[PDB]
Amino acid sequence: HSLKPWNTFGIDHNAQHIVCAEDEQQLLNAWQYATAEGQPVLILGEGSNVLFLEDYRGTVIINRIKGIEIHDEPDAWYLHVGAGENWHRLVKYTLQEGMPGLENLALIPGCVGSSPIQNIGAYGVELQRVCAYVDSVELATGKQVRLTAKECRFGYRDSIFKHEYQDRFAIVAVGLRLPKEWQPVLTYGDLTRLDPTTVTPQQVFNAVCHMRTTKLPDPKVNGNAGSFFKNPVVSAETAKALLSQFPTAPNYPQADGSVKLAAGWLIDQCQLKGMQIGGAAVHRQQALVLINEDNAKSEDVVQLAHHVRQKVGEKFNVWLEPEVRFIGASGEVSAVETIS
Ligand SMILES: Cc1cc2nc3c(=O)[nH]c(=O)nc-3n(C[C@H](O)[C@H](O)[C@H](O)COP(=O)(O)OP(=O)(O)OC[C@H]3O[C@@H](n4cnc5c(N)ncnc54)[C@H](O)[C@@H]3O)c2cc1C
Ligand SMILES: CCC(O[C@H]1[C@H](O)[C@@H](CO)O[C@H](OP(=O)(O)OP(=O)(O)OC[C@H]2O[C@@H](n3ccc(=O)[nH]c3=O)[C@H](O)[C@@H]2O)[C@@H]1NC(C)=O)C(=O)O
Repeated sequence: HSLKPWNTFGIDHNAQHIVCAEDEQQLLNAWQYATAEGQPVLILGEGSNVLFLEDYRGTVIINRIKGIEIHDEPDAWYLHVGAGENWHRLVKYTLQEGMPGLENLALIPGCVGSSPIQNIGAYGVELQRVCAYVDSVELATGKQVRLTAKECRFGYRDSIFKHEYQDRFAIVAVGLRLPKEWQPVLTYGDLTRLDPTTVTPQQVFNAVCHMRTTKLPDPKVNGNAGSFFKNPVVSAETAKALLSQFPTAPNYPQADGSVKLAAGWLIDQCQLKGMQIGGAAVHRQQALVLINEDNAKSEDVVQLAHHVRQKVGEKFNVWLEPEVRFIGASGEVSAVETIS
């Protein structure tokens, strides 16, 4: 069975079984069944962060556990959201319902269960800010677990679910804490033009969606998995050196002296916008996004990434690391290794 509907990149590879789990017991059943048949199991929300490299030897579970629960506290609305829930429709609903605090993370694809995994962030906010806890099933034992946001170990596009807990657990629900006292995050890009007291949550939603819509490709049109590489963090010295010859480089300094750079700027600086390898290209309005321009095979996407990464590594000696998850036949492989 074909994985192509199940991943936003539009990559056509195959799995032994693909299965929609619409409740927790169901998911657990499908996992127990495939691992009892010696098969690997892959859980997916919408497949918007995965690149299939090969045909997959096991079972792919599509997490579709839905439902929202809202618990009132004097300080905050607490939401208990099913993993199979679509994140942008949750952002829309929460705002429609008078519970703001998710608008900066508007239009990010995927399911709510997947949002802790890579600490979803855009426009000044990461999921860690409104995340209370995450609920999982210990797939290997049925044991139901709850982690606090602290125990989640949130990082820039990181969490415990990319390490200790990865294939051991399946997320079934995420707990969100939205403060009743709304507080607008207007620190990023065109949001700094909005005033903190006149602005409604819906104008931030619109302001964010407009920046997104102007630069980012629709997977409906051309398949992609968003920002293919992470923004590089370099040493204080190396950032100063690159910024000596390249003064206008977007850079985001840390307290601890090190500097984050813009990976999309560095790719752009190598004149790779519009560059193609087979059906895969570097998107012209945002060079950090690789796309499925025409019936792209997974090897084309891997080669374009190897090409873009070598070019930036030769020009800037900054070596780019992918944010997309590389899935090979028996489970996830190392993406940098595959594009080296
Ligand atoms: C157009 C576009 C724009 C994007 N914009 C952003 C952005 O602004 N900011 C940002 O941070 N990201 C962004 N992304 C990346 C993407 O939306 C995130 O990585 C998102 O969290 C993935 O959601 P998903 O449900 O599609 O995960 P999937 O791709 O289905 O899975 C992701 C990984 O997590 C695992 N996982 C998925 N569901 C579960 C579960 N229930 N239990 C255990 N593991 C699970 C999978 O096995 C896999 O390793 C964008 C992507 C696209 C296509
Ligand atoms: C699809 C988006 C996405 O996540 C993205 C998020 O929405 C966005 C806003 O907060 O910031 C990241 O992109 P990015 O850092 O490129 O955001 P941008 O504001 O577009 O640009 C940063 C700097 O790069 C420059 N830039 C970017 C692309 C380009 O082709 N040319 C260029 O000059 C910009 O002008 C800017 O000064 C996210 N990425 C990471 C890896 O941290 C994802 O993870 O999938």
